This record gives sequence, structure tokens and C-alpha cells, in this order.
Amino acid sequence: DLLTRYRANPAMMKNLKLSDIRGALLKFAKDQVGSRFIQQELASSKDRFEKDSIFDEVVSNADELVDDIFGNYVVQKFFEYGEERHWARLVDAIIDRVPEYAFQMYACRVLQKALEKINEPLQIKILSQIRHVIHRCMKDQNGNHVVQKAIEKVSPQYVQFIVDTLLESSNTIYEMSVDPYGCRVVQRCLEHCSPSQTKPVIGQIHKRFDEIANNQYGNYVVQHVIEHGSEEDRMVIVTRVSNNLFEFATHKYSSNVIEKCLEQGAVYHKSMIVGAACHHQEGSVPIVVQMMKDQYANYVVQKMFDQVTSEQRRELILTVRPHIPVLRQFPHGKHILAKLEKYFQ
RNA sequence: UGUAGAUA
Ligand SMILES: [Cl-]
Repeated sequence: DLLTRYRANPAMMKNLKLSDIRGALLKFAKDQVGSRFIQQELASSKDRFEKDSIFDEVVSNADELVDDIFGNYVVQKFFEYGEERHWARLVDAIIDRVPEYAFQMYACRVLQKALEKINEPLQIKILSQIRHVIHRCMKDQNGNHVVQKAIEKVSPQYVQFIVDTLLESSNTIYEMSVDPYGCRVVQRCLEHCSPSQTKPVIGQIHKRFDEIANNQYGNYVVQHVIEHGSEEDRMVIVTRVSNNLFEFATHKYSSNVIEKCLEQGAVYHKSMIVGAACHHQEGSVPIVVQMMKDQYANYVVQKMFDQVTSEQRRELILTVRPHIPVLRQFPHGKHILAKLEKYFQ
């Protein structure tokens, strides 16, 4: 009834302390008002022993609190930097049900905060439970954040088991790249793993490149390869893009992949794309012109002009300079050449 | 004129 009292007149118990909660800790932590009370005390208190007073109750009730809408914040308090002395004890209170906690919307925030804060030995202890559920966890609306946090905050060698999951079967990298949650995992791996680790992952992506490039999620995976891959990877992608410039530029998702080449590419990469754009193609219109008539590829043409050298832009201008009035009437064509007005003055 | 993650 301490909670019921305190909820009634909060001002009347302005001298309430953490050490006063004792057995009431479970009831407080699962209450909107009471959990805000614990939290504000934990953050404002400068008494190490007041903070310690509730910790035995937090540990005793860990399982009931980690996935409570209000209690999860109370558990997270003991994973913060002022609480090292409690990390090992708190990890051990939750370690055995980590494989379930990773899928739960409140408990997974506790796992993310622990990985965010605790030392590498304890991280590895937590990862050892993730091992059991890792493939399903990567695709999960909750679990993918726990995996993303592991990749960002643990040294590369201790997440090799996550890379071998991305590589467990022929189709796994495709399956993850096209998944709305698994694709974030591929992306962090590209950002944080060693080249030893990323090289097979990028190799797998390349095998089904066209598909992944035009997927509503895979196109970000390909964009991360462009940004974080090797020179040789960029050349493979630019070479594929250049040789199918029209197909890539006219589809919704893959058109962002060309734009990404045009941003992260060296002068000689851009020259391959400008060259394909301006190629004769026998009697048909040059690809750059056709692209300007397209709903997605006109943004690609605009990005070409913004990113290439003056010498490269000169070839685009000498290729588009006849076909203009035709383009003026085409759907939104008035707008498209308006934005290119600068370069035709 | 065109794309993306779970807390009071
Ligand atoms: Cl394969």
C-alpha cells in the first residue's frame, strides 16, 4: 500500500527514498508513477548505498521486469556507466532467458542497453545466448536491433558467428537483403566488419545483384556495398550498371543505385556511366534522352549533371542539345529541363 | 515527378 499512498498525494511524500521501497519494488517498477519515481531517484541520487538498496529486488524480479512497459526502464538503469559494480550480477540474472528476451519489444531494449554499455567479457556472455536464435533474431522486428547493436559495439572477431549466419546457405544473404529487418543487419556488417569478413558477404550479394539492386530493401544493401566496399567492388557494380544503364535507371529501386554510384564514384567510374548514357545505339535515341522521359530515370540524369566533371558534362550537353523541345512537352518535361537550365543557359 | 526499423 506504499505505492497506493504515494500515488495519492505525491507532494505529501516528497522525502521518499529508494531505501524506503524494500518489498514494494516490484509493484513500484510496474507502475507508471512508481517507475518514474525509481528512475528519477536513481538518476538524481548521489548515495551509492541508496541505489544499491533496491538492486537485490531488481535482480530477484528481473524476469518479470525486463519485458514490462514500465519496469524495463528500471532494469536499464543498472546497465548504465555509473553501475559497473552491478553489471555481472544483472547479466547473470537475465542470461538464461536472453534467447526469448531478444524477440520481445520491451526486454530487447534492456539487451540493447547492456550491449551498449557493458565490458567485452559480458557482451560475449550475452552473445553466447544470441547464438541459439541468431537467424530468426536477425529478421525479427525486435531482435534485429539487438543484432545491430552487437555488430556496432563488439569487436569484429566476436561476431564472426553472425557473419557465418549470413553465409549459412546459398540463399541466406539474399533472404536477409530483401527482408525489412534482416537488411539492417547486412548494412551494419558492411559498416563494421573486417574486410576478411565482408568479402564473402559482398561476394554473395554480387551473385544475385540485379534482384537485390531492385528490391525495396536490397537497394540499400547494394548502396552500402558501393559506399563501404572495395575499389574492385565499385568497378564490378559500375560495370554492371553501365552495361544495363537503361534497365537500372528506369526501375523504382535500382535507380537509387545508379545515383549512389554517381556520388561515391571516382572520375573514371562516372566516365563509364556518362559514356553509356551518350552512346549511339544505332538508330534509336541516345539513352540519356530516353532516360529524361522516364519517371525514375530523369532523377538519374539530373544527378549525372550535378556530379560529373565539366568535361564529362560537355558530352551530355552535346547529346541532349537537339532533343529539347520534344522533351519540353513530355510528362513533367518542362520541370526536368528547368532544373537542367543552368547547364544549357 | 521516385524508396526503409521496436518503448511511457
Ligand atoms: Cl551460391
